[PDB]
Amino acid sequence: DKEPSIELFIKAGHDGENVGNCPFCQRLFMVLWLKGVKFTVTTVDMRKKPAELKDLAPGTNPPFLLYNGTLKTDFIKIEEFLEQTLAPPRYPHLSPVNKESFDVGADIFAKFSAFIKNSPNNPLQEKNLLREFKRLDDYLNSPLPEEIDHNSVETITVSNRKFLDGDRLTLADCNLLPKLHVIRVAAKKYCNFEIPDHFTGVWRYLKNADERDEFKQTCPADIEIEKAYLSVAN
Repeated sequence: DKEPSIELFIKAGHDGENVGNCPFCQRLFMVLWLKGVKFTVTTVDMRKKPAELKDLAPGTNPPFLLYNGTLKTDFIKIEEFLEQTLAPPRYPHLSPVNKESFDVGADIFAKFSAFIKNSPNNPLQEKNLLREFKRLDDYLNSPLPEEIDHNSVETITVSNRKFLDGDRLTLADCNLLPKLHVIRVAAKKYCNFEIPDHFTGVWRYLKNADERDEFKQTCPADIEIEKAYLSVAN
């Protein structure tokens, strides 16, 4: 058939130049990249929305998708829609086969959000976050139901999967990786917190991510993330 005209709008951030901090905006950015379809990206300052954003602008939030002249909102509706409209024949299927891959990377941003919100509770929060990281690390270390090798007599079997679900990026990776980036930048900057290196699984996971352009090149500048979280430390 024919090619769709697709435009993705994401928060500009800071001076209206470069891309701003929005994990869900980067997540949609990665999804369209993995699909391989032809699309364009626009950095949009919130104060002066461009002409195309005139009619549907009450308080609508940064991730915007303009598809074939039709505006779309709610990035969750957008994610499945792109997966639905981009069919396996001509485009990949990024949905993960195991639901746990989605579930491990869910509350971690919430546990971080309470942590980075500067507050007296600290060590319980950091331990709360560290437990969430170990759950991610323990899940990443544990082999999936596709790679157990039941006959193996090896005492120790440690998974070597590059990413969350398989050896290919998935929607769970698009959700988790932008959130993980914000966690590292903001926490080290404002809370002097680093993911402990003894968390071999998640540290391995982050290393494979930076080796791929789809994640690293869609990341906002470090300064953009820090400035959004300067206020929350008040």
